Amino acid sequence: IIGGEFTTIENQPWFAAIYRRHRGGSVTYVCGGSLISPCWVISATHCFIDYPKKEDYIVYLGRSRLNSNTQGEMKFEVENLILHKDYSADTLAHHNDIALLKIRSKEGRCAQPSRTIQTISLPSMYNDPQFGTSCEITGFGKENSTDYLYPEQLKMTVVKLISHRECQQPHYYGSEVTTKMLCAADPQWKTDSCQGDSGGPLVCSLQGRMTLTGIVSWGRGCALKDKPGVYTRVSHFLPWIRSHTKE
Repeated sequence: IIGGEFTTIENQPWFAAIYRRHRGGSVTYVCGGSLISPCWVISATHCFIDYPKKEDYIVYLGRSRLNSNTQGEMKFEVENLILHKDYSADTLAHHNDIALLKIRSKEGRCAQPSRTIQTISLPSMYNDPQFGTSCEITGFGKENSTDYLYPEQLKMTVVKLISHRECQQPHYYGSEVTTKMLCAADPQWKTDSCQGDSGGPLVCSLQGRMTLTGIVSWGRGCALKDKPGVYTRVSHFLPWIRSHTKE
């Protein structure tokens, strides 16, 4: 997250921290994710497409810090890694960038709700906030494009939803952005998500209720003028989510 303010996992109880195991013992941060139910973590396919290997992943819930423990955090293994079969990556755009991680503790349990671990509501069929609505994004992504390391503390910022018409303008993204995607940036281009934030949540208050409206997917640079962050439009993938989460 470029700019924005440092936060805790009490303010973003649905945020999951996904890490990948390595040969030797080194664990590195992969992507963010969201807890949509106690045995499911949504996230983006581009995060795992190169290493489809569920045993290599570790998911943390209730964790505020990158490389250190948080009282009340819970560690989970990945029981099932579901990637979207129609996923593809173009010059900049990532299509059908959505994934599901069935989680389970070493005891075989799923997440246990607490003040630091809570689920986020999914949207209704084709029901998104009006364009111009303020929404929040959270993540352990880069603070600056020139950084090679990620911040140690979780961050968050507020961005505004941008219409498909504006985002489809030539100076923006043109025809690269589709209706299955959502743009969203700061009117001053000062804050935005960045590398490392992928898979994280784009949360919008929809009728008094926190809803998971988008998933951090792609963008040209970070906080660049006329180059909004692009998110996977969650409301357009409800049938896919429901079918893979049943049994």
